[PDB]
Amino acid sequence: SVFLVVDEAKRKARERGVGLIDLSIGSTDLPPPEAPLKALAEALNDPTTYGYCLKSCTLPFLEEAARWYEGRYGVGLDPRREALALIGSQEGLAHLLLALTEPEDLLLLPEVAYPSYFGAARVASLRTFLIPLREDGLADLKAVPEGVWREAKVLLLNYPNNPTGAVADWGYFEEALGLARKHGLWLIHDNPYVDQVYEGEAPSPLALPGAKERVVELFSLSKSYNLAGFRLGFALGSEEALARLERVKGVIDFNQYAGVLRMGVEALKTPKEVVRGYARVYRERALGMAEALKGVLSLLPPRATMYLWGRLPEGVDDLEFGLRLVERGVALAPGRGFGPGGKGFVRIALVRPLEELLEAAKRIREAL
Amino acid sequence: VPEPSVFLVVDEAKRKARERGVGLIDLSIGSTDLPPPEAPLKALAEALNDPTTYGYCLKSCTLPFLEEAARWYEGRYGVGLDPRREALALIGSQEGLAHLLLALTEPEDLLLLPEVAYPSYFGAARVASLRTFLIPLREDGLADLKAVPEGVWREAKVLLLNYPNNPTGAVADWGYFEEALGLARKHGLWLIHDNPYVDQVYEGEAPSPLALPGAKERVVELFSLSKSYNLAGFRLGFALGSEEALARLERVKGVIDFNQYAGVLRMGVEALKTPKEVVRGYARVYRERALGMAEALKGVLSLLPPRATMYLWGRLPEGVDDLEFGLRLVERGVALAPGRGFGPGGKGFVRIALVRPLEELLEAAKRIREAL
Repeated sequence: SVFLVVDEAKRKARERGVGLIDLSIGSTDLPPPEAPLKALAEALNDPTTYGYCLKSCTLPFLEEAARWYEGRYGVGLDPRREALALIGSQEGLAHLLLALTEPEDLLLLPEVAYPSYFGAARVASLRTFLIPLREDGLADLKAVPEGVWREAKVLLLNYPNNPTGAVADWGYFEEALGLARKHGLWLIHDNPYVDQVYEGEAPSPLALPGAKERVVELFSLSKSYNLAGFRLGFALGSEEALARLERVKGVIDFNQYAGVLRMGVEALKTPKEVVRGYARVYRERALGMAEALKGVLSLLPPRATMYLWGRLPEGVDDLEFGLRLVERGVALAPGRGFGPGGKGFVRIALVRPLEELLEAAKRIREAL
Repeated sequence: VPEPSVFLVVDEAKRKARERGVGLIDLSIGSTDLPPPEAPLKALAEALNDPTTYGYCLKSCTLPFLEEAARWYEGRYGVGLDPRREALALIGSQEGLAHLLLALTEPEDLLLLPEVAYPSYFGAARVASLRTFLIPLREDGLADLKAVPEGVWREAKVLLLNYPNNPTGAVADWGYFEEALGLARKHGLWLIHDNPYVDQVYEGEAPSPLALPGAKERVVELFSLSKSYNLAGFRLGFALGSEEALARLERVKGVIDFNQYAGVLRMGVEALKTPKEVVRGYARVYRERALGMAEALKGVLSLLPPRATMYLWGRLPEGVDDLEFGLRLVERGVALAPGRGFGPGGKGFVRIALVRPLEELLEAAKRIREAL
């Protein structure tokens, strides 16, 4: 890694007593609603939950998930065919890649993406083509040559995005689905930050006409409800794709603890006002700190997620700078670690009170 | 990989007897009827009140558990393991096996495992795009390491074993493992030993190939809290051994998961501290069930002397097919697992899961006798 370094070089600066504001890890400071915790607790009192929670055991959760999805996109899904419980979405992603491919098949993904995407790709022994990004932060789907589309077997995307925090419009997704249909590709959309848009709703490529033919969308309880440690997510979409995922996860796991599935059910019933609150916090943080960084970092307008993506001044190297910045009291994630397209950017995780972020922005300014 | 029809046919049949409301004694699934100790549950419950547990439980967060794990192992085999280098938390062992295979191999590498094994082993091998060589069993139920031809040894990359064994219920001794480790070393292979039923031997203690000289170089052993503590649903286990191997496994799990919930790891630390009297008590229950039912099956099924696990592995009378008998038996009120479901060497065999009280197992034995 590169985060290995910075991680060390931070645990070092800490030892040495340097007061360091850590904004390099997207681990929220916000609490989860209580109801799901109470449900998990009550579950511990029921001994029927001590054995493996098999498929049928996950229905109630998948049913609620189906209702959740339909409740915001108007498209119905059959819980027993187009939904699968995930022990966290990262798990579904990696396993979905194994399920839908064969060694040496070609995968298409952005040149800037969640680090483990490239990893999951190597785990499935897949060749990859990295899609350059548009100036607005989305992968330039038109930058893919005809030959690559013909070779491709899977297209992976994620918006709202990590690390860019970029938002995609329905139009972007229509383009992606269209190309996917046109070239006979599976389209995996990882959507963990669905509930973290600042203004409006997050489009869903699974909500488009005919999506159920090649689209699987990954959702998680981690970001939406701050229950990341409980490891629960859900895959919705193409029954064909899901059946293959289910087969793979079948020889690998037995799902999460029944108690957590029940917590999953309560989680989905969390008042929308609460889920919206979390997003409002990030909106306030993103905007406050962005104004304090103007002239320092070249930031795209903040619209979603816990991340700020900023381009360093000409010349400046993100790894060196990150390190130099650590010694100064602020930990950042070098863009570099999100892919080659990241070289020259830093990612800031708005996981601390506005005050701290304003202070952290003060230092970053000094550091340049 | 076994034909999924084998268990589809049985499930379907059980599904029906249920609807038609028939008295059915289900001994086809190895999930215990025994409760877990209370302490682990309380530990987990208590962690729910701790806000700091709500986030990801990364490597550091798993230390206490691995530390206790290393201690648990040292306390058994008088061999020390560095918790920070030779142990890795697992979200249940199943998960560990599959990902370990991936970490230690490349598509088309050759894997050696018994012609009779836990179904997911073959499946895991497929997920890894691995070729396989199924080792035939000896009369005592252990894989016949002497039947592996030199040429097969030369191209192999991994050897997979499981003792106490599912579905045979066979136990290996130190000699067998010393033999296995020698071959693996001589042919430069990794040696993976899945040991979910370690605490289920009826008399004494189960060996550990990791406990032998030179093991730390090529052995990874997998343990789980599922069978020993009846906590299958909480998904927690641990890998021990080769630092080189585990670093590979750690790298794979790193791009796939974030370990289990911190609260469960604390549940783990507590589970390992369970008085050994309780754990042996569990094995005691299976021993009583295994010997009683086996007495009742004498003449009907030719059983290997029961020595460990919640499993009984009987050979059907010459001429009767296991899947056919299996379906026929469900209609009579007893569900078994057709040997064929565990691989080719399972033809003509049936596995019985001792997961119901002895009186029920006795009734079941009576029906198995009448159906034959």
